[PDB]
Amino acid sequence: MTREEARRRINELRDLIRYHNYRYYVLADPEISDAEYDRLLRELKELEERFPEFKSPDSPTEQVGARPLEPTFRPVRHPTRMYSLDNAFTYEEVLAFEERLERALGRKRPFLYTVEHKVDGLSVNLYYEEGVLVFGATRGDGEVGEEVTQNLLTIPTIPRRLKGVPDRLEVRGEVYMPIEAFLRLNEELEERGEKVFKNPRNAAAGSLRQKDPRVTAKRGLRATFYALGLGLEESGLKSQYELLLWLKEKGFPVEHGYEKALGAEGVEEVYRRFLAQRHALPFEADGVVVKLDDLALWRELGYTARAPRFALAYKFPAEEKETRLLDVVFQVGRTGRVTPVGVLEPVFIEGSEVSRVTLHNESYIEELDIRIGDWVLVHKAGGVIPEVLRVLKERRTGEERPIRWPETCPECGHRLVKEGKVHRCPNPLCPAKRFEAIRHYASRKAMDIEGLGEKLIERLLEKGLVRDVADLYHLRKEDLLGLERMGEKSAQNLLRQIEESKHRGLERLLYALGLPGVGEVLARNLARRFGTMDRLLEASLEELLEVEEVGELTARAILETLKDPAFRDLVRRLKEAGVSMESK
Ligand SMILES: [Zn+2]
Repeated sequence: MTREEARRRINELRDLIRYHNYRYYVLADPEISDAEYDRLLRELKELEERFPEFKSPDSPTEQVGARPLEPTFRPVRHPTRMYSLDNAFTYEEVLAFEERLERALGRKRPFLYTVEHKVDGLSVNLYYEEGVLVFGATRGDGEVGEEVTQNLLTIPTIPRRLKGVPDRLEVRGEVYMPIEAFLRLNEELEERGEKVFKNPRNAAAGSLRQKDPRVTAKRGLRATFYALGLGLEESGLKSQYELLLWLKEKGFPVEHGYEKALGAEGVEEVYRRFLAQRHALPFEADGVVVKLDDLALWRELGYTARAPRFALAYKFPAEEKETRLLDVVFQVGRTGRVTPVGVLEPVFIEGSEVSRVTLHNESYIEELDIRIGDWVLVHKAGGVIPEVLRVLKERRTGEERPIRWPETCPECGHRLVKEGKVHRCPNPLCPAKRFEAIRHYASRKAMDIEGLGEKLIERLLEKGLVRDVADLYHLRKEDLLGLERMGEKSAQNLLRQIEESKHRGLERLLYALGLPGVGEVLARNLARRFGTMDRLLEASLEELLEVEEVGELTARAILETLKDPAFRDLVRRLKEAGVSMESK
């Protein structure tokens, strides 16, 4: 086969193989065979050896198997260089800018531009040959970036096969995480006790820089594209505006908004119409980008040491302000995690007066070394949630006090317990955990109670009919369930579930009362070994370790809950209502 051809199949093979390793270990909806699949992974290795030149530590081969095809974070120089824009913060600049362009002119100044939102994300490069996606790397330093093609496949919008494009195409855009996701990812991290991201750029970086591409897919990652590299001239594009439309038609996703505008003045118009939607977008945007619209006049205009001249970045005012951290108070979540809250000196960020800010968890406070008396620079993560961006250390009077959790839980009085990287309340009955408790217990994985809708649980909790798990069985009085959208067509029905659930066995019962670590499997492995709550309640450290997957750390934990009077109490009241305490 002609050296040229070999390249193509090599380009294609590696793709189909990345696509299907994805279509498999990721999506779980493979099309081809798990065997006919290796019938390609082999041929890839056949051409790679009879044309050694094409070997690339990117190829599926370099690390094959029946494992998730990972992305080699190997450094890669991009076909063309990727630049950064210069920053303007006032209309004077951007006037001056368009003025700088006047150096040439042609009976004007009002210059047609294309203005678009500034996607707070990470620049990515996507090289394509004959249309096929060869690789996709991060911006890195503008010249060499990390290879991360696999992860770029977890984003369904990034196209793999173009059509009618230049033999060599280098399309550039960005990959980002929407505030909802950003915020979601940040919530799951606080609970685990990890340090949370301070913004959508970083949070997008990591979510893409994961060995296991299966992870990048659960993160929200979205990508948009706005520029070409090797290919401008090839494409026949003339206007920036057309570019974005061309880019769209080809299968590339272009989601950040854009529009035309004439002369600084006009640009300055879109700017504000934008600055007003600065928090109305499904993603954080810290400014906009003024791009001269005539691509033809891009060449004459050059790039400085590290920036273009035909384009510019007009950024929104930076919302950052210094203030002091005065006191810090604690709260307890629905899971038990005792959260930290910093009470700052009343300050201002966009008119909204900030006075109470989340610490996060103990990690954040530790990482940023956030003491008390400390002066802190507070910002808005994602431009939506204020948080101490960093402490102004040098200004430390040296008399600041270190943040320490309290001995007890402020919402029930029970002594606290450090279950991992975050402090929490072991109390089985702490009022702060009722809703979560009642629900977990009601899940099909638990004592399966389909009637208890998330709304009824908080309705039964607010109206005082319930307080904990046992109370469910004393709701017998349907007279009780007949005042919250239920009649007796609806009552009697649920009433029998709170009954039938009495019969789920000790296994499922142990899982319902959420013990420290006792997972669905750790629970069953617990019921089998004790037959009854009574027995278990008399379990010993040793007896507990001896169990499959019960480690010393969790053993000594379960051991303390079990002895807790509250737990005892809750259990008794459940037995005394007919809930079976034996293995089913
Ligand atoms: Zn508590």
